[PDB]
Amino acid sequence: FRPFKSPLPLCPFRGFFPFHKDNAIRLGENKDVIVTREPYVSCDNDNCWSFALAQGALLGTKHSNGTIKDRTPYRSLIRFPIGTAPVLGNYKEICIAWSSSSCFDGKEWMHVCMTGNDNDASAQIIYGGRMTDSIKSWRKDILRTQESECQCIDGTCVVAVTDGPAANSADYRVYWIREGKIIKYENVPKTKIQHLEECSCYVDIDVYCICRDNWKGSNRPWMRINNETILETGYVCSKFHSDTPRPADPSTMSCDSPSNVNGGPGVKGFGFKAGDDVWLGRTVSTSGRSGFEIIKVTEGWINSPNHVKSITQTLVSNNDWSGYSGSFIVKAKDCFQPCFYVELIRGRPNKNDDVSWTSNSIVTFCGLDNEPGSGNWPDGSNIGFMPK
Amino acid sequence: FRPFKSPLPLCPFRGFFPFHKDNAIRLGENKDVIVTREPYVSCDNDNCWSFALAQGALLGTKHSNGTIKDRTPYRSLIRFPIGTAPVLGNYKEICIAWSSSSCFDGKEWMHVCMTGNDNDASAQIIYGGRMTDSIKSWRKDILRTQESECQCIDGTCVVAVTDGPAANSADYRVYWIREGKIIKYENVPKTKIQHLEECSCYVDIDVYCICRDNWKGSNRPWMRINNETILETGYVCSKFHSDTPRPADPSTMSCDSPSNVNGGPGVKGFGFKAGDDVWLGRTVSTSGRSGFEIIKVTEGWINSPNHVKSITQTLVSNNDWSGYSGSFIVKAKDCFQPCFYVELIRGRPNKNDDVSWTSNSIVTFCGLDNEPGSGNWPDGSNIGFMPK
Amino acid sequence: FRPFKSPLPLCPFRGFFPFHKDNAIRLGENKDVIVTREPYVSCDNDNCWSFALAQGALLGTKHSNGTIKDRTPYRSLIRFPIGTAPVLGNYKEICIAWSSSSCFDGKEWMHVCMTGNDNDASAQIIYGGRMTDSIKSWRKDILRTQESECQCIDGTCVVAVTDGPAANSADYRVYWIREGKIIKYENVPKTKIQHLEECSCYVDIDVYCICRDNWKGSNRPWMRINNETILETGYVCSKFHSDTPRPADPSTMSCDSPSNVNGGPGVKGFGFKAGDDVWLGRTVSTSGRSGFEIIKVTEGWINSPNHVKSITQTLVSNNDWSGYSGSFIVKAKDCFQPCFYVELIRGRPNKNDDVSWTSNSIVTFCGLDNEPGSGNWPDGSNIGFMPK
Amino acid sequence: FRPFKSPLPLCPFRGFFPFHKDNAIRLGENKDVIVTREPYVSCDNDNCWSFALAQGALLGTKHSNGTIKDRTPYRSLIRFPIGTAPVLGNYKEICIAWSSSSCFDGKEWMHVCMTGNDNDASAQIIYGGRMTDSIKSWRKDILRTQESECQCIDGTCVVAVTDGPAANSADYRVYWIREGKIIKYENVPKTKIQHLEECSCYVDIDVYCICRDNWKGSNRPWMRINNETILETGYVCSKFHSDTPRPADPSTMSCDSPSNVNGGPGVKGFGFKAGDDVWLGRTVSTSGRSGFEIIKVTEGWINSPNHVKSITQTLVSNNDWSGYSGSFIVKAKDCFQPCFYVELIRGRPNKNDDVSWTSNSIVTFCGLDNEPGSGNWPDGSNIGFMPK
Ligand SMILES: *[C@@H]1O[C@H](CO[C@@H]2O[C@@H](C)[C@@H](O)[C@@H](O)[C@@H]2O)[C@@H](O[C@@H]2O[C@H](CO)[C@@H](O)[C@H](O)[C@H]2NC(C)=O)[C@H](O)[C@H]1NC(C)=O
Ligand SMILES: *[C@@H]1O[C@H](CO[C@@H]2O[C@@H](C)[C@@H](O)[C@@H](O)[C@@H]2O)[C@@H](O[C@@H]2O[C@H](CO)[C@@H](O)[C@H](O)[C@H]2NC(C)=O)[C@H](O)[C@H]1NC(C)=O
Ligand SMILES: *[C@@H]1O[C@H](CO[C@@H]2O[C@@H](C)[C@@H](O)[C@@H](O)[C@@H]2O)[C@@H](O[C@@H]2O[C@H](CO)[C@@H](O)[C@H](O)[C@H]2NC(C)=O)[C@H](O)[C@H]1NC(C)=O
Ligand SMILES: *[C@@H]1O[C@H](CO[C@@H]2O[C@@H](C)[C@@H](O)[C@@H](O)[C@@H]2O)[C@@H](O[C@@H]2O[C@H](CO)[C@@H](O)[C@H](O)[C@H]2NC(C)=O)[C@H](O)[C@H]1NC(C)=O
Ligand SMILES: *[C@@H]1O[C@H](CO[C@@H]2O[C@@H](C)[C@@H](O)[C@@H](O)[C@@H]2O)[C@@H](O)[C@H](O)[C@H]1NC(C)=O
Ligand SMILES: *[C@@H]1O[C@H](CO[C@@H]2O[C@@H](C)[C@@H](O)[C@@H](O)[C@@H]2O)[C@@H](O)[C@H](O)[C@H]1NC(C)=O
Ligand SMILES: *[C@@H]1O[C@H](CO[C@@H]2O[C@@H](C)[C@@H](O)[C@@H](O)[C@@H]2O)[C@@H](O)[C@H](O)[C@H]1NC(C)=O
Ligand SMILES: *[C@@H]1O[C@H](CO[C@@H]2O[C@@H](C)[C@@H](O)[C@@H](O)[C@@H]2O)[C@@H](O)[C@H](O)[C@H]1NC(C)=O
Ligand SMILES: CCC(CC)O[C@@H]1C=C(C(=O)O)C[C@H](N)[C@H]1NC(C)=O
Ligand SMILES: CCC(CC)O[C@@H]1C=C(C(=O)O)C[C@H](N)[C@H]1NC(C)=O
Ligand SMILES: CCC(CC)O[C@@H]1C=C(C(=O)O)C[C@H](N)[C@H]1NC(C)=O
Ligand SMILES: CCC(CC)O[C@@H]1C=C(C(=O)O)C[C@H](N)[C@H]1NC(C)=O
Ligand SMILES: [Ca+2]
Ligand SMILES: [Ca+2]
Ligand SMILES: [Ca+2]
Ligand SMILES: [Ca+2]
Ligand SMILES: [Ca+2]
Repeated sequence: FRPFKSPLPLCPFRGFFPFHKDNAIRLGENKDVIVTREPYVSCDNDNCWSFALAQGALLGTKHSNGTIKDRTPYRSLIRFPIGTAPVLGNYKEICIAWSSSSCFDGKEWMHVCMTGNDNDASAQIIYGGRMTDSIKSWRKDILRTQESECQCIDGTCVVAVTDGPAANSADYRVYWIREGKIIKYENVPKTKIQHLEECSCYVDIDVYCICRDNWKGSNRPWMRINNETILETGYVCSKFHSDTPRPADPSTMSCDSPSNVNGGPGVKGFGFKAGDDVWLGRTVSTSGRSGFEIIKVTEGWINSPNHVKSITQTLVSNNDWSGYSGSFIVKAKDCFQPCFYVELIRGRPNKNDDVSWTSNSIVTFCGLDNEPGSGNWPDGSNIGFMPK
Repeated sequence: FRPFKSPLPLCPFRGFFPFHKDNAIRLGENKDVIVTREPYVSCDNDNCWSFALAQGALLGTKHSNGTIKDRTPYRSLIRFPIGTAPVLGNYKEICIAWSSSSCFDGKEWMHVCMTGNDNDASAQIIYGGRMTDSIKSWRKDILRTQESECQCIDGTCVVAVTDGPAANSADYRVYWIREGKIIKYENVPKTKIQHLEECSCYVDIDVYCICRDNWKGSNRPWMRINNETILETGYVCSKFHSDTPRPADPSTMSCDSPSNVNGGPGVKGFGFKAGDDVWLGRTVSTSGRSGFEIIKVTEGWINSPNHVKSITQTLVSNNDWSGYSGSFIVKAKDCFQPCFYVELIRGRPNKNDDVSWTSNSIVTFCGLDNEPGSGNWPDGSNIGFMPK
Repeated sequence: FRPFKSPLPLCPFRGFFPFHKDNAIRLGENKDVIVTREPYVSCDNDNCWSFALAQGALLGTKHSNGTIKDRTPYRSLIRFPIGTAPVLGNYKEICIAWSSSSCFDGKEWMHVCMTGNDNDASAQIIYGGRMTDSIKSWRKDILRTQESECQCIDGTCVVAVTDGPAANSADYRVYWIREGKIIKYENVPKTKIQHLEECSCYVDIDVYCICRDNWKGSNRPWMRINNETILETGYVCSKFHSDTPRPADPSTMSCDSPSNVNGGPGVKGFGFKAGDDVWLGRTVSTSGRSGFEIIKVTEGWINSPNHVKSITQTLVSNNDWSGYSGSFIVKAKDCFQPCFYVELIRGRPNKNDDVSWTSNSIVTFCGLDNEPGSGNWPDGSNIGFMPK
Repeated sequence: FRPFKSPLPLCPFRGFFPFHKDNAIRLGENKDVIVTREPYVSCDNDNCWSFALAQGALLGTKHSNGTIKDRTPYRSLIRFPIGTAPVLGNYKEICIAWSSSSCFDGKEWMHVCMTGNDNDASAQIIYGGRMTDSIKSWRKDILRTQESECQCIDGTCVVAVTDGPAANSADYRVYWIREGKIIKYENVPKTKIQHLEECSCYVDIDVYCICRDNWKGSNRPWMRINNETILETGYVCSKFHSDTPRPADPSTMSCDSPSNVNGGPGVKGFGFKAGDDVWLGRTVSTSGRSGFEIIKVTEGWINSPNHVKSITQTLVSNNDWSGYSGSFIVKAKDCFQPCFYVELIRGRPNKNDDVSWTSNSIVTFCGLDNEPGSGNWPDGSNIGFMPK
């Protein structure tokens, strides 16, 4: 017997430390590794797992040619041991999906899997291995979701979903699901948030989601949610923005609306509120998906004239390719430990990655209340060594 | 401790949704995947599994040349994680078999495995990993069985078996087996059914089997069975037939006998009775094994002048190869959820599939009481990319 | 909690039926499969397992060249799912060994593993994964053991061991081991048995071992053992001999001594006493390791003028290569089901197998109290297809 | 429920016997095996596991070229079934690390993982899969640890750590960690020990560590530790030294300080105190990492004029490459069984190993209170067969 996960506070922390790293591309040189993208991490009571959207092809084979394409019927949400490369011998196929979210509620796994035509997609709700519910596209425009772990409190899981234009006004909803059955949804208030994609969420008593505005905001939109309703929304106040592309530091302090500067497109990212402060992951480049750093902004969560980057951890050099990133939590007695993964994208359309495929490796970090050292943990592949 | 599966009613549903998909051929381009055919799905308390008849060779190797052949000593019923490709690293060999059925009774797995000479085959009964009984060919003419999951109620499993000509009058029996020991069998009444092959079965209080008449019927023969006897038989009334080959819609309403039109040969298929209505899977083509759709026929289960195709879900385009299909169930609290798999056959004898081997990938769908969207989930392989 | 296996009687049976088959050579065409020989089967409470002596090389690689050699430091007893091919992704290395025996006592696995110099080998006793005892070579001449499963009764396991010349008078012992600790041994009485190798054992109240006389006997030596001592010995009375090489049927009825005809060398084989009758496995050829059949000899266990082959099941054609064979049991409520495996040797020194390596596949059969059909289940490899 | 491991005495023993052997290089000829080094073994309640520092590349691929390099971001502590080769299908990635230690405390696994820049590395403490603590480099000079299993008593684990010059005075600490949280550390007294690296530890009531002095000592430094403090230190008295390089036998009896002869560099090794005697592993060569033997020195643990090598077991010939070695224990009722692994290094910089990569296979031995035989268990690879 296992109780449902509880609304625990976020553990104290002051730095992030290297956790698991898969070196999936390096290890895929001999065509053993499954082509993937949009990876993430989520944990149950016994293990943390790597998840990702597979492309139904092995890296370096002819079927991997052209996998830059986002949505096909041959993509499945797959799961593999955290820090290992995904191979036919160790993976599990979760569901058919070109967009997904996963979260464990203390007892069973829930998955949200979008697939089908762009104008008529549906989301399948999987609970304990069984398809228990669905969501039918209501704007008929690429129904899609987080690409990282959802969150569950006292048996009720919460997940953010979008249907509509990627570079214009769209529809954003939160769904509450309990044991695989949709209980309700809410349209996200547009009083502050103007665009919302690929939410990275975690628990700190309530569920906090820090997302991607793909339209007008170089700052990141955010939500605070409990097991019943949306409690609060806004954009991260930090005048040091964390989307890509974005303005140079310092930019505008925009707590209540998109910045309206370098607004589109964007990249999936994450953050952690810490008191009135905020930690923000981001690419080192302001324009491209290269490098990765995480900054702590003093008073960056609130409307203040005192914003300052008190810390900057450089985890992937700007000489190396990054990509998506997202939050996940690990239970730690009476608090949740904040962690994150970084997607290291190799292949198209990256400059000088002369291969026909598109894939990624994974690197992860966790927060501790200790002082960290420093280093660099990039993909590490010599693309010249790879089957094209 | 686990109780035996109960005679639960079929859950309500109004559409079918994409579940698991393995992309096994695409993934087999580098010779990692086991050659298979006659795949299916069956679930225990913890997982759903893919099953299939392997050919004792890896796809794309010289030993895969000529695997169009149906029965050899080198075929085994194998089991692999649902939605993954079958590789040496993840498969389990269940038994030697060129024809099989599998079903979980709540406590243990049962398997029925036919192998040996065509004129002197035997069926091995496996229960909890142990060979517990057997059936000796009594017509000495390719003793064979469902090629999809059997059903068990209150500890007694039911399975349909055929011995005799494939295109003429044969013998059809149902066997009741409890904990691996044959309790009894019955010869299927020929008052209505004239030919019976490859039954696709499920539970809706009683066991319903919808099968393949390979002789005179373009309509599908059916049985209703409990844990003791055959209760009812007939052919699906629907004037919209569901075998391949078959007449164009609409055809004859034949509740009580084979249609006698486009009667031979046929393809393994399935259906679900829903009140007086019936859902029927079928290839899109009336002549070939291409495409896949499932139709709901209003009042299609009964003798009525009101038959109408109220729904048509097109799940595989007619531009893509299909193959066998079959039912399986997943327990859902106090009802059984109806699902199905579709075999996507690639290689010989398919036109323009220029390879020497014969194999398949798998795609699955489950029923929900929600409105579905639409899409297309074919095999997806560029046969030109494959080792021949 | 699990009780120790009990001294159950052998189940009734009247024929043998196809069980698991791995097709390991066929499946090894692309160099995925581990080179092996001396395979066998043994079962615990949850699964039956394939065991074998690996050669520390993959089939078809340069390191597989010359694996005809019997004893090297690079051989390990490995274990893999029954009926699957042994690959790096699914095998477990049990111990370093060029000779082995394995048996489950109801609670834990025991293994006996011989390795080291021919003139100073030692046997390691493994119990529950821990090395718990050892046997030091006392004749300093290739200390060796069964190459098939041992047997355990009420917590005490029994295993036959040989140290000495392979074609002359040697030393033969039985060791009793309880929870991995050697309790005692006995020198096998030479009042009847003159040479003993590679015992195939099973339980029928007491432990019965039917072995290989590599010196003067074309008939097979046998022992009957309980958890304390050797109770009885002799040679199988059947005037229809079951070693290879051997005389044509019928030969001498030699219950009490080796036949002294076609006495050397020999092959590992098995048998099952059934009342006063005996079932005997053997190659179809009287001279070579080709084909495989099992015969039932009426009154073949006793001194009688009425010996007759009442049954002959031909399971591998004489056109196909066989090899070793051995008994194993599967618990069946209140009796033990008799089963056996057959080693299908491919490569050197087999005539027309033009490869540099030596390996094998596996096929198995179990006994039931039903009438069997017929068929042929050989290795199935086209050696011309294989990497040399 | 499982209690924490207890402070059990070391079991009696008088020899060492072949246990598991992986033949990883031989088996890696077809590019399936992960490049590794610094391997070791550690056991939980159910299994013994192989651990190693992977290089994030497959053996024989272009990414394996130049893996002689000690520290990169692409190295992870990985775990695989004991005696199997590490492949993508069977490995688990434990943590990012170019230096590590692992030990099971009776309930959960603990890992210590060093990674990052040489001048700013950190050690991550993993407990039950969760990162629970860290150590920040305090000398900023390659923070590093044992490369073999740590030890845990009554819930408190002990691990030796070094930060500083490799060939000069450095800092050496022991950390006590309970359930993943650092309780305390102590600076190792330099009253006797002058240099300490790569400690090989085991339990004999208290924790004994026998280590590597890389500076002035051809004799090995040692510590005795309980769950609270360092109790004792020194160098192994044995005038028969056990580091590499070292003087010819006999050398100086140096119980209290480094020998000051052939002092640098060194190799990771191990030993077992047995009463006043000591068993010592070592390479057969006094200068190179070739061959492996273990000697028992009478009164070699104490200050005595009676030192004599009473036993010498030659386990790897001097014609074969060895490498690191280390102790591990296996619980045996009411005592701990002493065992050890030997790293068999192949590739650079070994003379005549003409490949660009650097990797290793593994062989292991355990102690029993019986007389052993003899043999030779080297890597066994023909380097000429390998992909370069
Ligand atoms: C990756 O694929 C492209 C495109 O492949 C072509 O179209 C595909 C859909 C498929 O049908 C293939 O068979 C086709 O070749 C390759 O680009 C082609 O390369 C050929 C040969 O050099 C050239 O003649 C064509 O003009 C190219 N076609 C296009 C549309 O650009 C490319 O070579 C592949 N890359 C790798 C590394 O294999
Ligand atoms: C698939 O196999 C066929 C047939 O293989 C032949 O017969 C088999 C039983 C086996 O013994 C093989 O060694 C034989 O080659 C192949 O067709 C043959 O191809 C050869 C060479 O082109 C030709 O000379 C023969 O006439 C063909 N034989 C027949 C009976 O058609 C075919 O090439 C194989 N396909 C692939 C993709 O390898
Ligand atoms: C299988 O191996 C034999 C022998 O290999 C030789 O000796 C081995 C120990 C090893 O050191 C190899 O490098 C040696 O080649 C091979 O037989 C040799 O073949 C070569 C080349 O044709 C020939 O010149 C030698 O005379 C042969 N040596 C002997 C002793 O017969 C054989 O080719 C290998 N078989 C395969 C399929 O690779
Ligand atoms: C192992 O690698 C070396 C070095 O590789 C070179 O530098 C690497 C960092 C990488 O960038 C490679 O692309 C480079 O080739 C190889 O040595 C080189 O070999 C080439 C071709 O013979 C020669 O022209 C260069 O001078 C060499 N470079 C150096 C620095 O020595 C070597 O061939 C590789 N070994 C194997 C077995 O592949
Ligand atoms: C929602 O969860 C509640 C949990 O208890 C408390 O109330 C909620 C609103 C949060 O503030 C949480 O942190 C508190 O601990 C339950 O009381 C309530 O029954 C749940 N409601 C539903 C719809 O399940
Ligand atoms: C068969 O199973 C019965 C189950 O109970 C009920 O009766 C059967 C005939 C069905 O109608 C089922 O739906 C009902 O729930 C048992 O009563 C009976 O003992 C069983 N008989 C055998 C041969 O096992
Ligand atoms: C040996 O096992 C005995 C088992 O009980 C019976 O006696 C033996 C000799 C056999 O005939 C068996 O079939 C019987 O069931 C135990 O009585 C005895 O204690 C055991 N002795 C040892 C040495 O463990
Ligand atoms: C340390 O462990 C102790 C174990 O009991 C005994 O005392 C120690 C010092 C050793 O001598 C051991 O062999 C003995 O069995 C506990 O008493 C003590 O509470 C523990 N202290 C800490 C810090 O956990
Ligand atoms: C369609 C909108 C959406 C969010 C901006 O596009 C995405 C951005 C992507 C990106 O910027 O890398 C790739 C994604 N896999 C994707 N999601 C889907 C379903 O295609
Ligand atoms: C022998 C009759 C039988 C049913 C019509 O033939 C089948 C039809 C087949 C088909 O139409 O694809 C292939 C099958 N694997 C098969 N079953 C066996 C045992 O060979
Ligand atoms: C050394 C005597 C022994 C029994 C006759 O030889 C064997 C017969 C063999 C055989 O006839 O195939 C091969 C064996 N693997 C073997 N056992 C060992 C340890 O080498
Ligand atoms: C930096 C000091 C240290 C101990 C002498 O060097 C080592 C010796 C090595 C050796 O002699 O083989 C290789 C090691 N993997 C290593 N440890 C690290 C972290 O690089
Ligand atoms: Ca943006
Ligand atoms: Ca038909
Ligand atoms: Ca003989
Ligand atoms: Ca491969
Ligand atoms: Ca030294």
